[PDB]
Amino acid sequence: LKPWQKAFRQGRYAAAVDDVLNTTAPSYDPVIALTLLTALRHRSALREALQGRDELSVINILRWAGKYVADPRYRSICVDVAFHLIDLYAEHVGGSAELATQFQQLLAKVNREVEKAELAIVTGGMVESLMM
Amino acid sequence: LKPWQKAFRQGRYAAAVDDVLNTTAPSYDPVIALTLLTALRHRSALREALQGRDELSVINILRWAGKYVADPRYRSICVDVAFHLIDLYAEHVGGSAELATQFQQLLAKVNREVEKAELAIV
Repeated sequence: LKPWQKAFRQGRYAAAVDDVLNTTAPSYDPVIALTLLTALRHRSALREALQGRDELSVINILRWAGKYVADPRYRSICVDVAFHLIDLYAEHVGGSAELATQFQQLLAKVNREVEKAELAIVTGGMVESLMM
Repeated sequence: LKPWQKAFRQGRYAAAVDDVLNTTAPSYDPVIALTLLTALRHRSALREALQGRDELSVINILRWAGKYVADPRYRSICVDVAFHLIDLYAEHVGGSAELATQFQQLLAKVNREVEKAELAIV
């Protein structure tokens, strides 16, 4: 059995999430992670699942979001997860510089998705002027 | 039982969208639009419902999304719609200033949301 399956059969639901989101596990399947995170959103429980975690769980989740945010299939949930973690733990970045960095790294990545989207638009205007 | 629901179950995804995003209708309901749009996303049908549209329809959907994106109930969907629309249409915005303008304005809000989160960390 994969660690996440055991975790779910026992009541260790917080651990379960850490298990599917563990990308360096041999049995890791990114699609499974996306599945669970999108399943929780569909069930209106994404926030609840994400709250009341210790610093290590949260950093790992931030990092997962950051790994996939630039992938058009994962981007929606990564963006959601980012915003959910902000509203939940932005008050606890005090007793940690390790947590405040991962937040920045993720937000920098999100801001880049927006900046890359801006270029896709404004370039057309640039090519327009150039061809005339 | 409603036309947008029938269009949906019948796979006329784009027609359902055109229904729920018609704000001039007595029964226009942002919550219904949200229900539909998320429903498409769950069926992996959102891109399909947004694709193959004329310029004016794209400008109108972008505009619709700008109106709810800051609301946490709608943000996730609205941001997706932005990205979906960018991927599908950004290449054609040459010589279409109105559309480029509309894209920029929606992005500006998506930007604003990211900024607010940055501000929450600091």
